[PDB]
Amino acid sequence: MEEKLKKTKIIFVVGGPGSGKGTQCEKIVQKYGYTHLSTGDLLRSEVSSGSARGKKLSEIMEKGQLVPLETVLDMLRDAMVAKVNTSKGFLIDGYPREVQQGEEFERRIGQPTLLLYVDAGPETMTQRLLKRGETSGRVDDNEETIKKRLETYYKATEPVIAFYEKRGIVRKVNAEGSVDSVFSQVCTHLDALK
Repeated sequence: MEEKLKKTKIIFVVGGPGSGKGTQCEKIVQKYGYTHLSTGDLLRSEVSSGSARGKKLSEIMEKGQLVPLETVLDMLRDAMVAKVNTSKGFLIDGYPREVQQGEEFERRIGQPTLLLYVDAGPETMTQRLLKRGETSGRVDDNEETIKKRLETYYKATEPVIAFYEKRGIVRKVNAEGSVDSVFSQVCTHLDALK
């Protein structure tokens, strides 16, 4: 598992809803053949049971809502051991935004070798993201909450990223919307991902 990781690279890409990490983080494993780890399927294995867990998390992974490290980093490790044997690098998509969720990760998955932080504007993203409520149902369906919320995770994120800055592995990307523009930064990180 980690034994291979000590020499192998790993990527946990973080970001927000409507940012565009789900696009970039995929085409990477699809076009580059890089190993793919999604919290969607990683956690999926759990929800499959159909228990109260599959009731709550199953959707949390759909809308990309708050995922609990308990089920996230746990199945991620299970999903990690999958190819470390021949996997030179992993691509995780939809990673938490707080160290509380980061602490155990390094305990199950391994160590921070690379992280892609897909960033999105406050108002810009707020347009394609928050307005989603009309077709789904955002937090409060109003940019105000968007604001009061923007700082909730931003704070919780400062330490996470920071701790990853320690290893100089974090790699932020400007994805305030279209995946095309952001494709310019994320790519530069996939070339140096080593």
